[PDB]
Amino acid sequence: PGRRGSFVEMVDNLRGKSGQGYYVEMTVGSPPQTLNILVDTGSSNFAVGAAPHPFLHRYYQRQLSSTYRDLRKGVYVPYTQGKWEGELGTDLVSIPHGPNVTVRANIAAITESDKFFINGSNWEGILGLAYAEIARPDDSLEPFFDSLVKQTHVPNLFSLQLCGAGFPLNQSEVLASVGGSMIIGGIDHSLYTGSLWYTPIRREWYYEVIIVRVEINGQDLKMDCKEYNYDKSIVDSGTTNLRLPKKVFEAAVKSIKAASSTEKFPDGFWLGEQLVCWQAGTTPWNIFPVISLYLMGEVTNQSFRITILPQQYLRPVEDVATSQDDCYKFAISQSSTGTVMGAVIMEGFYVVFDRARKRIGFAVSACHVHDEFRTAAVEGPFVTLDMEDCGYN
Ligand SMILES: CC[C@H](C)Nc1cc(C(=O)N[C@@H](Cc2ccccc2)[C@H](O)[C@H]2CCCN2)cc(S(C)(=O)=O)n1
Repeated sequence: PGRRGSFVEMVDNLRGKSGQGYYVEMTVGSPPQTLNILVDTGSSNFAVGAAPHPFLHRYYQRQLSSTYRDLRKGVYVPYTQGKWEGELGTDLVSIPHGPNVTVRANIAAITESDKFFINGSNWEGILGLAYAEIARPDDSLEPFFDSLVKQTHVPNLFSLQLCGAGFPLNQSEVLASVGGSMIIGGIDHSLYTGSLWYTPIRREWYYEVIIVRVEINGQDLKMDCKEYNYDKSIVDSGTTNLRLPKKVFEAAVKSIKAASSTEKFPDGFWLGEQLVCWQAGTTPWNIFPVISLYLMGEVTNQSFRITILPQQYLRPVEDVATSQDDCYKFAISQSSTGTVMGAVIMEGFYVVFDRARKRIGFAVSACHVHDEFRTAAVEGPFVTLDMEDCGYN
């Protein structure tokens, strides 16, 4: 049967890109103050710029909102890159291209920050969509999505389609382009092809999952599966790269280098620091391998796999001389805090955060970048034993 899209109001409500973030328009306060907010499934605080900053064109003005409530408490939030400090409060919030509801939510008014805001990113705040366990200052600060579900009839689920262009976008092109969809309270069947396969959410803090096998061009990386989830594996729209635990990163890059060995790349490229360029239209996608991550299934002893292409893990960037060449950075990097399935991997898939059923669904995205010979894939089932042992304690 033909797939129908039943959430037209929310389709195409995101803008942005993997390197700077995907954001949604929101309003806060009375009268409403419009702000662009980065969608982050890897944190749990809703926070907005609330004081002048060289990189902000607008910010939340609490003194102009008649519905503002002061919680008289400070908050500090550190991330992998950047940190900020602010003042807690509550106010009415709406999502113009979202459900037609207004809710009262906790808002951290950012007063000081370091390496958080990004010049020309067009966003002024962050929407932490994960669970209260990781909220700052503590788990008593109800996150936005928990408030939304508690105060309305919106189902306890959201889904994300992050759309990478496959080429660089400047600030003006980002403003004029659709970056994807955040469907609040449902699944839009126009956003994916094939079937949705679900992995259990291991624990409700981050969106934690369990990886049970890793392949590079079908070749098993052959590590003990606990290594892939050391000390956790999470799905994170607020991180650019696919981040892997140090030992896994070292094995994966050795395997990716071996598969792409018909061309030699500098160490700076593999460390994700240096771009590489090819003459216009000549990027040799076929020399780079596909990467498959097998995820624990919902059925006992069953797994499924998601497969990404180099069009996902090679992030388009502009040249140092803005030439006609096609340039990229390697968007796989090391981590000391476990695996992070970041925006570059999410760009291949439609991802369903089914909080109600404690599971995350993946399907091939209708907007993923590919070539005439290969596409991203979500396939299953595979018989996989002792998958619970892949989880790190
Ligand atoms: C998608 C666009 C953002 C700007 N790119 C990022 C953000 C972070 C980060 O700390 N994300 C934060 C959120 C954030 C967004 C924008 C700016 C700063 C931080 C997120 O909450 C993480 C922290 C730990 C678990 N989830 C890390 C990386 S990395 C390591 O790939 O270089 N890339």
